Amino acid sequence: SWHWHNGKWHWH
Amino acid sequence: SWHWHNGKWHWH
Ligand SMILES: [Cu+2]
Ligand SMILES: [Cu+2]
Ligand code: NA
Ligand code: NA
Ligand code: NA
Ligand code: NA
Repeated sequence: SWHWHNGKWHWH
Repeated sequence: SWHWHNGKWHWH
């Protein structure tokens, strides 16, 4: 099924 | 550095 992925701040 | 990941619709 569909899965919403929230936006997020990703530390590189 | 910081990296903004947009939210998205992910098809499983
Ligand atoms: Cu997903
Ligand atoms: Cu990232
Ligand atoms: Na979802
Ligand atoms: Na995921
Ligand atoms: Na960015
Ligand atoms: Na990524």
